[PDB]
Amino acid sequence: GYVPAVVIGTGYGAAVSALRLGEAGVQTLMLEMGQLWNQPGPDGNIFCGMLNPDKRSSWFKNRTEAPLGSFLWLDVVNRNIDPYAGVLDRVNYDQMSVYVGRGVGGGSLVNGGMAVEPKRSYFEEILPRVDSSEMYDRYFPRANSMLRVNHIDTKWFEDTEWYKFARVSREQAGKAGLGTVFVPNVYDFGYMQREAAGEVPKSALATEVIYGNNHGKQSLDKTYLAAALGTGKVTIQTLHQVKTIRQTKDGGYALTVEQKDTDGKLLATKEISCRYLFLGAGSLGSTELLVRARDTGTLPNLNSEVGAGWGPNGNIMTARANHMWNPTGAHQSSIPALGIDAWDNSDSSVFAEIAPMPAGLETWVSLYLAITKNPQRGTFVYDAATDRAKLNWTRDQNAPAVNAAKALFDRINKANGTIYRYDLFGTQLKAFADDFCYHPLGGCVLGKATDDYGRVAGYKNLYVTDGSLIPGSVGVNPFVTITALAERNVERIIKQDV
Ligand SMILES: Cc1cc2c(cc1C)N(S(=O)(=O)O)[C@@H]1C(=O)NC(=O)N=C1N2C[C@H](O)[C@H](O)[C@H](O)COP(=O)(O)OP(=O)(O)OC[C@H]1O[C@@H](n2cnc3c(N)ncnc32)[C@H](O)[C@@H]1O
Repeated sequence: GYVPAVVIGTGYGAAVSALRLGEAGVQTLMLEMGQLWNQPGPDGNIFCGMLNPDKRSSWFKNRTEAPLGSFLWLDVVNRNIDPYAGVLDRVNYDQMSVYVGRGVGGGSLVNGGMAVEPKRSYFEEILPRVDSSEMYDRYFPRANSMLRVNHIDTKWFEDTEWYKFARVSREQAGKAGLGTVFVPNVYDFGYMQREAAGEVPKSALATEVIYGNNHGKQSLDKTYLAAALGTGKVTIQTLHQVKTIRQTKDGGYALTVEQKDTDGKLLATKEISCRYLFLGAGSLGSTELLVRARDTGTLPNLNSEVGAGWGPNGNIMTARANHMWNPTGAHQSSIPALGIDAWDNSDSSVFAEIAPMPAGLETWVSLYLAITKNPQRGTFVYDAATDRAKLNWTRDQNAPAVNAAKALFDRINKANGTIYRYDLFGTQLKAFADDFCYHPLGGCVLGKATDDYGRVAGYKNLYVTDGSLIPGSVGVNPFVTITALAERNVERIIKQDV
């Protein structure tokens, strides 16, 4: 039936939009293809950890996988599983694999919690049509507050065994003349201190993050979505996937929506219509809906920029072998706390986080997630045969990202007399993982496929709210930018359109 506003998805763009719609008195239905994660599983916990993966770890896969970088230690805990509506989806394209969350809260369920504002000078470079003053003076602070961003206690950080891995990379980087920065987070650092003291159930300190955190992490279900539900004007239907979007004759929108069970069985297909339609299905999901609608003729006035301008936020993973006198520890918090900021807006830029590893014994490995400035972009192209948007990205398109990461870490190796690991990402000698993405950005770029507030070009009352708006790169972990941009956009849309 009819609802005034529909929001597709329940990640960052969706959650901001639904809160503000509800507060404005607009009855809003959110449609989420994954589960509401609130039922204890066979171990009494909602989520599996990285040492005990099961069907809850994976969106419709028949075997668990090791976290990237840890196959050598964690393949031993992999098991065959039933295909199930689990929390983490590795989406495989021809030469790129994109990780995304599936559930009420989207990627906030599975992410590292790192809550970082981009450098203003870079924001100005990537989005020159947007007023940076309101973003930095109003919308970024609003987002940080609503998200419950907090900061690690520096004395605790210095002293705790759980961050030895971070201190080791800080020392090594320092010998190359590179400093580090603390990374704010939505994981409660006070709670984390009490975990280490044995006072509360462990999560970050029990090898949990990418399949969810049973404690500590303030995912969107606790923050924006709880507040949205609190307005009395927002409902969320789960295991409901939107498949098609059309314009009705009077200028509203109608959706076909499949309801499934957790085994993936089709229970029903529903029609849902609305006056205002907000896409928050992610870089992958929003872009797929729109390229499908254009190229199957249901939204024929979508422009040629729909699908274009995708990038992986320059994501590259690499690792260094430490000297035997610099062990990283058997006990590593699953939430990063430190990064190396070598980002100057040039093509050599790197913002690297010092990533923990879950093995739980000493390996001497330092792991890094590098964020780089690589101008290469991919395009999502609709395949009518399989009814899927295919990403056309090739691995050689990540060569500039690898080059920038390698230049930075070569400096660190030279200053320390260390070498890379070459064996963490498969049997072939490979020091730089260059075909994964945690931070997909673009496909429906702000000001290209949409106006400067995410209004889809060619259509009225049709909006995109999420990572698909961002032009391929933000130079830092992206969710704070997605949240702040969504605050700006929905506020303007409500004022002028609703
Ligand atoms: C997978 C992953 C991601 C991250 C990280 C680790 C890992 C392991 N870590 S780090 O450590 O790597 O850095 C990050 C971190 O600490 N900090 C950060 O800023 N971002 C991190 N990301 C990235 C962010 O999580 C990401 O940028 C945001 O979540 C993107 O937000 P948004 O663009 O709003 O989308 P979403 O993916 O959260 O949510 C989309 C939702 O829509 C659902 N959905 C999709 N299509 C739908 C459809 N057709 N019908 C109905 N529902 C439909 C999805 O199921 C989902 O819930």
